[PDB]
Amino acid sequence: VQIVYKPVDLSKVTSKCGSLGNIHHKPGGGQMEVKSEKLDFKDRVQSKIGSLDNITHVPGGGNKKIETHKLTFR
Amino acid sequence: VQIVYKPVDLSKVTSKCGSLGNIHHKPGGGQMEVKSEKLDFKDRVQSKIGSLDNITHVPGGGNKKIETHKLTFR
Amino acid sequence: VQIVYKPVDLSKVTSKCGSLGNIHHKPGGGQMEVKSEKLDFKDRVQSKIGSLDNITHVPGGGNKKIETHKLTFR
Amino acid sequence: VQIVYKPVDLSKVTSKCGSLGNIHHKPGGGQMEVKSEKLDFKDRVQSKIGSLDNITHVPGGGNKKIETHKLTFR
Amino acid sequence: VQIVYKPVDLSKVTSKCGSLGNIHHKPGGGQMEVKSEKLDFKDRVQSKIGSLDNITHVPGGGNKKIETHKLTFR
Amino acid sequence: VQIVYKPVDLSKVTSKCGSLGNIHHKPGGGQMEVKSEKLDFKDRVQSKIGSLDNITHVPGGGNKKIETHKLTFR
Repeated sequence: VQIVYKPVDLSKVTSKCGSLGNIHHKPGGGQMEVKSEKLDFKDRVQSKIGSLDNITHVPGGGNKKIETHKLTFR
Repeated sequence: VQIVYKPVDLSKVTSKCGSLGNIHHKPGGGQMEVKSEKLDFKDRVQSKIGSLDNITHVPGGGNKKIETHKLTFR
Repeated sequence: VQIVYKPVDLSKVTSKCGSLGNIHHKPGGGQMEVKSEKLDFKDRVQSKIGSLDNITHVPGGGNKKIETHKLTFR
Repeated sequence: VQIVYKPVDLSKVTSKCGSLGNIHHKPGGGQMEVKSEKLDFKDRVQSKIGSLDNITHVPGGGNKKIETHKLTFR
Repeated sequence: VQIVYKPVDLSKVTSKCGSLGNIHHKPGGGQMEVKSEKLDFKDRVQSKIGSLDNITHVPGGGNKKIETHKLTFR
Repeated sequence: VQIVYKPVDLSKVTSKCGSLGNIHHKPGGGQMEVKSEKLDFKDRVQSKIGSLDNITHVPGGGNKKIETHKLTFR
C-alpha cells in the first residue's frame, strides 16, 4: 500500500494599483436597542449581541490565498 | 495498491487598476430594536443578534485564490 | 504501508501599490442600549454583548496566505 | 363722530388630560444634498435651504388663543 | 371726533395634565451636504442654510396667548 | 380730537402638571458638510450656515403671553 501526496503550486496571486485614495467613510449615527432575557448557551456557542460597528479597510494589496491539505488514512 | 496525487498549478490571478478612488460611504443612521426571550443554544451554534454595521472595503487588489485538497483512503 | 506527504509551495502572493492615502473615517456617533437578564453560559462559549467600535485598517500590503496541513493516521 | 370699541372676552380654552406618555420619536437617518448657484435675494426675503430637522413636542396643555384687534380711522 | 378703545379680556387659557412622561427622542443620524456659490443678499434678508437639528420640547403647560392691539389714526 | 386707549387685561394663562419626567433625548450623530463660495451680505442680513444642534427644553410651565400695543397718530 503506497500513497504519494506531491502537490505542486507555482501560482501567483498578484495586484498592481496606481494611486489608491480619496475614500470617505462617514455614516450618520446608528440607533440600537437590545434586550435579552434567558440565554442558556452550553456547548461550543459563538454569540454576538448588539454590535454597532464602523470599519474602513483599505489594503494596498489585499490578496488572499487559502490552501488546505488533508490526507486521512484508515 | 498505488495512488499518486500530483496536482500542478501554475495559474495567475492578476489585476491591474489605474487610479482607484473618490469613494464615499455615507449612510444615514439606522434604527434597530431587538428583543430575545428564551434562547437555548446547546451544540455548535453560531449566532448573531442585532448587528448595525457599516463597512468600507477598498482593496487595491483584492484577488482571492482558494484551493482545497482532500485525499481520503479507506 | 508507506505514506509520503511531500507538498511543494513556490507561490507568491504579491502586491504593488503607488500612493495609498487620503482616507477619512469620520462616522457620526452611535447610540446603543443593551440589557441582559439571565445568562447561563457553561461550556466553550464565546460571547460579545454591546460593541460600538470604529476601526480604520490601512495596511500598505495586507496580503494573507493561510495554509493548513493535516495528516491523520488510524 | 363717535366710535366705541368695547369687545368683551370671557372665554376659556381648556384641557384636561390624564396620563400623557409612552411616546417614541425614532426616525431612521435622512439623506439630503443641496446645491445653490446664484441667489440674489434683495428685499424682505425669508429663506430656508437644506433643513434636516427632528422635533418632538409634547406639551401637557398646548392650548393656543390668538386674538387680533385693529381699529383703523381715516 | 371721539374714539374710545376699551377692550376687555377676562379669558383663561388653561391646562391640567396628570403624569407627563416616558418620552424618547432617538433619531438615527442625518446626512446633509450643502454647497452655495454666489449669494448676494442685500436688504432685510433672513437666511438659513444647512440645518441638521434635533429638538425635544416637553413643556408641562405650554399654553400660548397672543394678543395684538393696533389703533391707527390719520 | 380725543383719543382714549384704555385696554384692560385680567386674563390668566395657567397650567397644572403632576409629575413631569422620564424624558430621553438620544439622537445618533449627524453628518453635515457645508461649502460657501462668494457671499456678499450687505444690509440687515441674518444668516445661519451649517447648524448641527441638539436641544432639550423641559419647562415645568412654559406658558407664553405676548401682547403688543401700537397707537400711531398722524
